[PDB]
Amino acid sequence: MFQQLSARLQEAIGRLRGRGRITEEDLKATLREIRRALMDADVNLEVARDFVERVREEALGKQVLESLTPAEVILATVYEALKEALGGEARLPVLKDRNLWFLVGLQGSGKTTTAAKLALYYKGKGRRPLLVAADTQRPAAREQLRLLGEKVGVPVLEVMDGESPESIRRRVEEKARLEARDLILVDTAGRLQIDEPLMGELARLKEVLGPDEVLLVLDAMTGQEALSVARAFDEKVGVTGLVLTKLDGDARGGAALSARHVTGKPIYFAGVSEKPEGLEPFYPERLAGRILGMG
Ligand SMILES: Nc1nc2c(ncn2[C@@H]2O[C@H](COP(=O)(O)OP(=O)(O)NP(=O)(O)O)[C@@H](O)[C@H]2O)c(=O)[nH]1
Ligand SMILES: [Ca+2]
Repeated sequence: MFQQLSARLQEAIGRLRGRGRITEEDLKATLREIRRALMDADVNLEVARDFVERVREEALGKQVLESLTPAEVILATVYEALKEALGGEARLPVLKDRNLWFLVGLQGSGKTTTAAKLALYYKGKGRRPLLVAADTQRPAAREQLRLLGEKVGVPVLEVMDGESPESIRRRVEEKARLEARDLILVDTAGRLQIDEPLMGELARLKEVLGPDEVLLVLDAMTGQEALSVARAFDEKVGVTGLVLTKLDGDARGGAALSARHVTGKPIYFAGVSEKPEGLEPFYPERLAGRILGMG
């Protein structure tokens, strides 16, 4: 991911090197190509437009038309714009003595696998997590998490078919108290598409369990479609943060570049592989540099 956009941006900027001062026409042409590169990377249209306008403002604010090294000013301005579009500053969920987080998303988003990856990540951080398979309709879905969780050395509590939210709360609360778990991760039911029934169940489970965080897992490869899912989930359930999976997937990187603008939700973690340790915090600044070939 980002490979296509990265090459287009690096080319647009590099082609200005060693040519002395550039004309306003050169700047406009450059800004247009950047906007086009973003658009072709499935970046939201409004975001792409706002992006080039910000770079334009900041570039002129640095007298790019006067600079003898315009390529450097453009790189510096695009870098800041990329960093901000990607989230600005790295963000992570606030940890308290006791925490209960919800993992929501569609089937195939990597939600379940991410739930297990998240448990391992915080386990290595000194936390004592407890995984909860909350799909009261799909036993096989619950078994998938138990296997994934126990494999990483994390306990997993499976809900029973048709079990009520109140019953789930009780059992989870007990197991957490007995095993002294400080981080409860609830893996909610995942379906191929958004269906009112499931959304209602999620909303209800949220009311009874009262999670302090609701992480929405999204397949970054779905591009802008992911932002549509985010809106639906936020409007019907209420999310606090996002997790973009398959960032290593061969696809455009428009989702990550539009998330902040479109959803207003921070991207906490990123999925970079299938392996259990294929999850790491999302670093806006670091990603911005990688896209511009800064290493
Ligand atoms: N390459 C790669 N694959 C990932 C990543 N995250 C998840 N996957 C893959 O996505 C596939 C689906 O996983 P997942 O969505 O958890 O399972 P599911 O059977 O769709 N159920 P659910 O969607 O409810 O979690 C798996 O093959 C998993 O390895 C990632 O960051 N990178
Ligand atoms: Ca708008």
